[PDB]
Order: sequence, then structure tokens, then C-alpha cells
Amino acid sequence: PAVLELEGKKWRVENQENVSNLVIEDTELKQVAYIYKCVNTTLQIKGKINSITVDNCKKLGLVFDDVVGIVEIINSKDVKVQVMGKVPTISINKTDGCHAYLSKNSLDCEIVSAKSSEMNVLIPTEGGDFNEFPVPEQFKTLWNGQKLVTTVTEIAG
Amino acid sequence: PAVLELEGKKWRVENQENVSNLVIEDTELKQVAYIYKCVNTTLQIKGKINSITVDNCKKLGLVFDDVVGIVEIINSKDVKVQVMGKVPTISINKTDGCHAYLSKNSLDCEIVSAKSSEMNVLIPTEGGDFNEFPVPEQFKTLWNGQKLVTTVTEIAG
Repeated sequence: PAVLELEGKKWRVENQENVSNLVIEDTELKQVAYIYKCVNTTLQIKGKINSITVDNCKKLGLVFDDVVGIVEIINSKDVKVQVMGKVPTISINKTDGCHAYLSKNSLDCEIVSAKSSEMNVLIPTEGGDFNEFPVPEQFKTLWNGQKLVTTVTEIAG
Repeated sequence: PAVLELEGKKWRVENQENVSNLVIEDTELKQVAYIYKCVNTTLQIKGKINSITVDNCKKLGLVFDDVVGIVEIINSKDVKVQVMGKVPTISINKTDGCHAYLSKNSLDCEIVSAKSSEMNVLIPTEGGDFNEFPVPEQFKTLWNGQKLVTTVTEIAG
């Protein structure tokens, strides 16, 4: 059954299906959110918390204000994440199809990726618009005679 | 049922299970090999052919002589590949656990990877021994203010 309740420091939102108005109004700086097994859902978290984690979600739409640490999108499909404020790092792991919408205050965000595909970082521009840039998913590795030297095969549309 | 027969230019070896002596003696420069759905199998291909493709194999052990073009290891788990002679590129895609054993004559081989994990390139050393090097599977991406700049997070044991 669909869950959405704070359990200690953890904001548990799981098993959501075809909902799109989910909102977590209250919030504490040391809290964390764990969005699990949610498909075709849309969630918004108001306030600055410690970290978020999208695990095993499909067609999930997330939008948050601030995160003190990390935002993880693991084992998912077609996830959309948006920062209104600031986020240090957004880590995409074992996820296929992910769009990270940054903001004027998180242009310094670091995008860690692994075993993932179809990732795009949307950059904000004066006028509520975003430019799309694909993050590389393929790499060419070579032997130096001393070590392995890896290059990134840049993606284009 | 287990298959292993030349069908045109294609050397079809599929559905093999718990075999380990498979060998393709004959060989033509324009042929290709397609190892499909083979688990806990060991195959050796003698001679120089155009290309090999390991698709959907588990615990597969392959060893070939020469390849004119590419060796693909796609959608697999725990695959071991070894070149006695020369191979231009070895591409690992959607594969978890792959060990590429190179040779004195293919040290210039290129290792293309994507959506894969646990990959290692074994480099030969005077004495029938190999040194192991893990190929990167995680990447850090940053916004330039002009473009995205991707760095490789180097793997260590």
C-alpha cells in the first residue's frame, strides 16, 4: 500500500502510483527522503533537507528546494529531478533516462554517473527556459605501456 | 537445443551449457562468430575471422587468435575473453563482469565500454602472467558555463 510518512528522520514515500500532487510541506534540515517503488508519480519537497534517494522508480518526477549533501537516483527508469535552490551532487546509478534540471544557484552541481544511460543536464537561461546537454555514457580506454588512459566519448543529439 | 554450426559466414554457437572443449578449427577471413545464450561454456576459435559477438552469455570463456574488426560482449555476465594474436577493439556493452586478456600483439587494443561494470584488462608480462587493471565504470560531470566536462573516476582494487 502507498506510503508517505515521516518515520524518524526519514521521509518515506513509496508504492505511489499515478499520483501527481504529492508535496512534503514541513521539513527539517537533518531529514532525508527515500522515494521507493513509485511509478508515474510526481513529488515536491519544500525546504532544505540532508539528502534524497530515488530507488526503483519509473516515470518519477521530483522537484526539491535544497539538499545539504547528495541526491541519488538509483535503479530507475525515466526520472526527472529539479533543483530550485542548491544541490552539491546528483548521483545517477543503474538508471536509464534521467533529466537533471539545475538552477542559477546549483550550476556548480556535480553529476556522478555509473551504469546509466540517456542522461541529460538541463541548464537554466534567463526566461524560465532550459538548454539540454547529454552526459556521456560510453568510454574508450587505452593501454599506455604504463597504465590505462580513459577518454569519454561525448554524446550529441 | 545446443547449436554450433557455420551458417553462411556466421559461426553460430548458441544454447551451450556446461561444455568446455568447444573448438572451431577451420576458419575463413570473412567469417564471423555469434555466441548466443551460452552459460558456463568455454569456446576457442582458431584462425583470423572478421568479428565475434558474445550476446547473452553467462560464465562464458572465449579465446580467439585474430579478429579483423571488433569483438563485442553485449548483455552478458562474467565473460572472459582472450586474444592470442591481434584485435583492434573489444566493446563491452550492458555487461557485468568481463576480463579482457590481451597479448604482446594487441596491447594497442581499444576497450570501448558502456552500461557495464566489473571490467578488467589483463596485460601480459614476460612469463605467461598477467597484471590486472580495472577499467572505470563511474564518471563525474561538471558544467562549464559553456559545456559539460566529464571526468573519469579511476577504479582501484
